Amino acid sequence: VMVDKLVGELKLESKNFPMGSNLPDKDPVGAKDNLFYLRGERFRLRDFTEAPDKIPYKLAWSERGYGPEDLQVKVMHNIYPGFDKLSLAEQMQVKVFGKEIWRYGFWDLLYRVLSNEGYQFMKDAGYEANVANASAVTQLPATEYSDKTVFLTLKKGFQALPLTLAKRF
Amino acid sequence: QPLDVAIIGGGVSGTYSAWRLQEAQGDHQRIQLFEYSDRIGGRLFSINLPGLPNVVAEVGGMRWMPATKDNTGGHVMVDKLVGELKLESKNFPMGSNLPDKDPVGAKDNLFYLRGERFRLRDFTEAPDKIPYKLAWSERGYGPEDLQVKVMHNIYPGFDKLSLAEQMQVKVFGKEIWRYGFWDLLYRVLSNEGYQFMKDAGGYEANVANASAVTQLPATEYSDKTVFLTLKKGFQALPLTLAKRFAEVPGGLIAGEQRIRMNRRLASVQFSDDTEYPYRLHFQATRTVDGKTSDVPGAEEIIHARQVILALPRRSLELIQSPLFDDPWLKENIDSVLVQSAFKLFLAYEQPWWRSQGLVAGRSVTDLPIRQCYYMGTECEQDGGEKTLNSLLMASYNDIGTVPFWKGLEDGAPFEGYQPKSLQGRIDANEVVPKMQYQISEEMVRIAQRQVTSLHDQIELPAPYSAVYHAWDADPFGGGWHEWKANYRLDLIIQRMRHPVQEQEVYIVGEAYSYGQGWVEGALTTAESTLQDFFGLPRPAWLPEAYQLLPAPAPVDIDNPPALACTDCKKTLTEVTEFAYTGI
Amino acid sequence: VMVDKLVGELKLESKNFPMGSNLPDKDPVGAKDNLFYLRGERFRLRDFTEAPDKIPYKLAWSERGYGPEDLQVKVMHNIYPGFDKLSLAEQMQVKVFGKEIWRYGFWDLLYRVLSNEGYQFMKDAGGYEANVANASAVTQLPATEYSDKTVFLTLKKGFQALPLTLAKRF
Amino acid sequence: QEQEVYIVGEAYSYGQGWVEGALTTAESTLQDFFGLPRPAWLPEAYQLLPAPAPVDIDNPPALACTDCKKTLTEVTEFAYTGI
Ligand SMILES: Cc1cc2nc3c(=O)[nH]c(=O)nc-3n(C[C@H](O)[C@H](O)[C@H](O)COP(=O)(O)OP(=O)(O)OC[C@H]3O[C@@H](n4cnc5c(N)ncnc54)[C@H](O)[C@@H]3O)c2cc1C
Ligand SMILES: Cc1cc2nc3c(=O)[nH]c(=O)nc-3n(C[C@H](O)[C@H](O)[C@H](O)COP(=O)(O)OP(=O)(O)OC[C@H]3O[C@@H](n4cnc5c(N)ncnc54)[C@H](O)[C@@H]3O)c2cc1C
Repeated sequence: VMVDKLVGELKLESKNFPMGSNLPDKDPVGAKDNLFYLRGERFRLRDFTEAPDKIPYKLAWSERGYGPEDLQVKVMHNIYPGFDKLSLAEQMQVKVFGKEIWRYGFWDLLYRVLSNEGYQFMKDAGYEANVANASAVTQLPATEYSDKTVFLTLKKGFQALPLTLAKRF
Repeated sequence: QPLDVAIIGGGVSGTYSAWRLQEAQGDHQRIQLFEYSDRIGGRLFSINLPGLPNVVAEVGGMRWMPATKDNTGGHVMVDKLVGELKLESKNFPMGSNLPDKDPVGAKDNLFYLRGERFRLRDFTEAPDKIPYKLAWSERGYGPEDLQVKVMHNIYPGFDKLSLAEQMQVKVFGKEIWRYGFWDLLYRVLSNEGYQFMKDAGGYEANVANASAVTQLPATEYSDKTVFLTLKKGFQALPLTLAKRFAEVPGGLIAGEQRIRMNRRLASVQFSDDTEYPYRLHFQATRTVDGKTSDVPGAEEIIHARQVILALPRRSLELIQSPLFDDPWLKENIDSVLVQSAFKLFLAYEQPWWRSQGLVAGRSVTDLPIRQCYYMGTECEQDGGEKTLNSLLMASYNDIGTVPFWKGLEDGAPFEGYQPKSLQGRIDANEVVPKMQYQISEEMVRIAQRQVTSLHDQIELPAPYSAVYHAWDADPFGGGWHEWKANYRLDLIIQRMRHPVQEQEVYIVGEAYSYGQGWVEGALTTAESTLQDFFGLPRPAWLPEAYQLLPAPAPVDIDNPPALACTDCKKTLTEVTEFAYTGI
Repeated sequence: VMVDKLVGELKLESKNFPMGSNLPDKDPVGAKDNLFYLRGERFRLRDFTEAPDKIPYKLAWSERGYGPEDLQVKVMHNIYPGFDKLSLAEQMQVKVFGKEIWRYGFWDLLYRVLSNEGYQFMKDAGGYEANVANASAVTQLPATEYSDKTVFLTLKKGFQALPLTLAKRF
Repeated sequence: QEQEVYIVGEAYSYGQGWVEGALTTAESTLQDFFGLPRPAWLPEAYQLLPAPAPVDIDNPPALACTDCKKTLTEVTEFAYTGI
């Protein structure tokens, strides 16, 4: 809100920072037709669901047939249904296999609820870093990376907000 | 009364330094070694887990390459002082001696990468089972074997060149030492064959991008390579030294004041005493159960003629001194990459691995354990207990930070369980050793969980004892050091013995040796300093044959004369036969 | 012993029990060639080691290449190296997964020391069929009495001969 | 132990499912309670029925791993077969 409305008062211009194809406009293929090149095998984002045989990760039967962004949400609910819709206050009291979830690094969790071939997977296909074991209460509902969510960019470049903040100062 | 020399840091480097000196120039000068902690040996650490009193769990150093008969090759320094100080040495096995007839060695040792299980033999026996898209050319070489194919592919014989000649070898129009290690391999290997070697070979997640001139002839770690660890555990050497130091008859100072422990150097300063331009302001340091913290007390100051710093990179970085301002020493303390080291030991009443035709060596996996080593069974040891108690070593990953071996360091502590073999001999509060780090009820459970999987098992017998340790804490901030790239190790290997000439300060340690991550590296750096800058001679136990340090190439690597090749008629022939192996 | 020595003092006729084949004279198949017909796939005793592909039981990797006996022996050395190289008293004092081995029912141990597929296997391939006993494992585990090299004997006049000869003698 | 009724058979023997069971039970029952000698044909070595463990094994003394140097070799060599 702060960024959308501040750009508001500062009357700086906005563009829709595009994450997918709007072509065709009959049926945009979003990013479905966007590329993936892991374990010396090429496929697409559509292949994850449309042709899970094409994915060269020996993941379990329970994990087969989900894109990685969709698999994060499976893990979350598996852990607890609704985490995303909880308040931080509440999300801190949530516990997994005994410990509160914020006592888990983001991978000291994944390697307990996913297969190692799901663990290695998500990694290769997040920024390898991704979280380098960031608290799991922050890094688990990181399911806004989608092309389904919206994103706006400054036309004059994002650096125009702090510059325009300096000048008006 | 003031000190002529102050060998600061009680590492294998320090302990060797003070010894020879007092031995020779000790009635002639006031020599004193200064230790941070309650323990000599430094990285060399040797605990005996309860129930395994004859299965040393070397947390730090473990083995050493035996000397060759020409004595110019092998960990010559280590392997002659192990005789001189007279210390017991057993073979460090990497393979299985059984079957006596046709010893499989490490061939049968396990691999679990990308959720598929094979063995070292399945490389040269059935590559079909490697679940990596290695290109035709590369398909059929073992991790070790591959590295050598690449090496050769570069400048045939790279392993045969002296450091001097090696440095001058360019590849694709660049000095080999200008490339890192991976940066190189991601131009000679398929991106799978790259990934593949990054998942198996030598250490682990380590093999960090380091000067290719150090890390390309790093194939030594094979199952044909002989190796020995001290019976008493590697810490034995830098203690017999620490003892032997204070045990020299001819001395100005008696043995009781010679080895001053629980003394951490915080400031080296230029005094006014033109004879002791070194005001060392130490601080009191107390060690409770491996965790040494500071006693605010008073910064005790002792006057020194010279201070032989036997410290690795952080250890140094931790002293406040105008000496580190020297522009060279400012930018040549970053010549080496700090890389952390973790390690888990688990004690079992049964070596369940034997039931599965694995004896000694390691097994590799895409699981966080990444590595695992089978050590030995107490009763297999020469005049050991009559127990089937045994030791599995692991957590031998090796990475920057926030990995998965620091992600389970918290919760509740593992107490373990009194084995039948230690009933009324030791208490369940005393089974799991209290170390600097206390392995948790959680880290044990996950480790075991993972170990099970690795070995394709349903459930293994729970361990009774378990210790975790790390070298990611100051005063080390890292296990072993590896030379960075676009650096001239050849020169720095020489000039870190005396960073500043005018000033009589000498830094010794593996941290700036050719033998980085080796005890040889720390002995060599010390010895070649004693000889050049303290005029100590070659002792009787060291051959002259063994060149201590390697030939520094000229500073003029600008367009030097081309290296006149030798027996290509041989070289190229060994290079071609070596490629018939993989076909 | 008692049978081998009683049939001695009773001077009764002994003959070999061939749990296998004697041909060819040079290098006998022993059993090896003997038939199996599990899970609608036919195979032979050899095809366990020679040709594991052919075994229709999806056993784990560590479990492939043994016969049902051989497998049992692995498991037993797993439970405790040289468990068969003990006395009964010593065997009652061996603990696995916290419990004395003799508090486990056979199967109830296998499932925790073997794959289900390996479990089923051994339950679909044993000596006395339907070994089903969940019997004190301390007795039924070291049953390494079933092979093509394990020497067996019978009585020419049949095993009923032993009781009768005693009854006669009596 | 008050009565004079004795039970022999394969059922309550270490030799269950075998004859030897029947023969071993009976003999010891005779050698012990019927005062019979040991047949000159039945060798002293052969222990008929196995000996029991103490009736308290709640905290058993650790078995003396006499020879592992031998045992662990074979256990290993046994594994190398199934590779
Ligand atoms: C995990 C691991 C495995 C290894 N395995 C092997 C192996 O198998 N074979 C082999 O040959 N080598 C091995 N090595 C290498 C071996 O540990 C080194 O050769 C050796 O321990 C380093 O000696 P050093 O003198 O360079 O310093 P260290 O041994 O690190 O000694 C440094 C000393 O400085 C002291 N110190 C720190 N700060 C201060 C201060 N302010 N004042 C005073 N003292 C201070 C410390 O307390 C310590 O005693 C291994 C190393 C690691 C980390
Ligand atoms: C299918 C099968 C295969 C076997 N294979 C082998 C083998 O290969 N090798 C081997 O060594 N052993 C084998 N055995 C076991 C072996 O036959 C027995 O262990 C042996 O017969 C034991 O004799 P016993 O006296 O203990 O009991 P039994 O043979 O049962 O003797 C009991 C006797 O008492 C009689 N009886 C029972 N109740 C009464 C009553 N109320 N009044 C009077 N008489 C009564 C019975 O009719 C019988 O005559 C096998 C058993 C079976 C069933």
